[PDB]
Amino acid sequence: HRLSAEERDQLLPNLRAVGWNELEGRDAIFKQFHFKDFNRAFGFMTRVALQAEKLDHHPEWFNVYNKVHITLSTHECAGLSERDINLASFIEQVAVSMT
Amino acid sequence: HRLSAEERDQLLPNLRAVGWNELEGRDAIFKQFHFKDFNRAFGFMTRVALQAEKLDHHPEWFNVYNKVHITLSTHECAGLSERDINLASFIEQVAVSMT
Amino acid sequence: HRLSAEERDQLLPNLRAVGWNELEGRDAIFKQFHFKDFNRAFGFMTRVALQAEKLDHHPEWFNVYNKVHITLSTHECAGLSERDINLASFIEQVAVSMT
Amino acid sequence: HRLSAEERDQLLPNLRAVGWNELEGRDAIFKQFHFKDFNRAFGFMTRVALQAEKLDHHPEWFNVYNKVHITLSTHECAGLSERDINLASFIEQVAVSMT
Repeated sequence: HRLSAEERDQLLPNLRAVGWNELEGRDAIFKQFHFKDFNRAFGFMTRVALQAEKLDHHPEWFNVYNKVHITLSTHECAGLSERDINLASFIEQVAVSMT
Repeated sequence: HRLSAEERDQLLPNLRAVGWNELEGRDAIFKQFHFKDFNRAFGFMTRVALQAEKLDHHPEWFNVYNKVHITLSTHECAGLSERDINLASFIEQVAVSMT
Repeated sequence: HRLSAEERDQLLPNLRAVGWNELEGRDAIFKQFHFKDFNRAFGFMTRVALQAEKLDHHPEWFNVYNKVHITLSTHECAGLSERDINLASFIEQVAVSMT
Repeated sequence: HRLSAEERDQLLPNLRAVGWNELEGRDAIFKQFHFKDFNRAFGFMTRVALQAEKLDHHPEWFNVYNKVHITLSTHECAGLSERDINLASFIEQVAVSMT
């Protein structure tokens, strides 16, 4: 349940490449989304909400209007898990849908 | 205001072009959307809810998993007003993001 | 799976008491909910919708403004299964609060 | 329309009473809600968003599972306003109905 260097070098890149970044003094990833509006931003959130419920993996996130900041870290390992990688991956399918 | 004539024949066509049929035995239009899963289905529902609530024009919709059937008629008039029209397009636009 | 009549007899009464009720041409439960406004109705849909995805069990449902008619049945067995009951239980909870 | 000294006094009370605070640093009120789960949290977020959109007054909220932080300030007039108030009150009614 803990991203080992290997895992990381294989997994991180495709997200790193899109906007995801690792944080400091905490194993977790972040990314800032900026939609056109609230309709879209909430639409996006909802879709993410559904899946997080489905997987029992929740994001630390903040929104204001059309901006949505997401932060991913798994609780047990207290760092990244495969669980962050897919949610992100997922988040991504969803985002590019709106935008 | 119970769309008149030339308008129905200005406006509707565009809607029929895209699959909007006229309802049988009611002044209404209806269309059904097929999504891949419920996740998209509901995400689509939400964007619309937000819009509906915002204009105070609420559809009649029936959902099952990944299928959403929507009916548009203005209550005030008991028929096709401009409200339906605009809602339908916003709907169309939203449809595309998921679809 | 498809409930036996012994089962139907155990789980049903409580839902029956509450307003749930068997459909005539098929093996499913029906129940029409009414709320003050859309906010509440949509708000309620959203909570079952999360739950429904959590459990991979979806309802057939219809909504107009503040009214929501929910229909449950376990497709796989082609009739009431425990899923509909579980679900139904929860739908009940959510319901009671918005009222 | 940035609330008056008289204004604040006649309004903040109740909110004040409920847990809502005024921010040092900015003309804004704040509150952190705590729920039993994400379902409720999210259901909550939803009705609110519904309203937020209705009004055209969006919140600054953060969410990490079962807790939500809300900050309200009227960008328009650089501080608290009738709006934030209103919306705030509403946030409350909705919160109550979450159990």
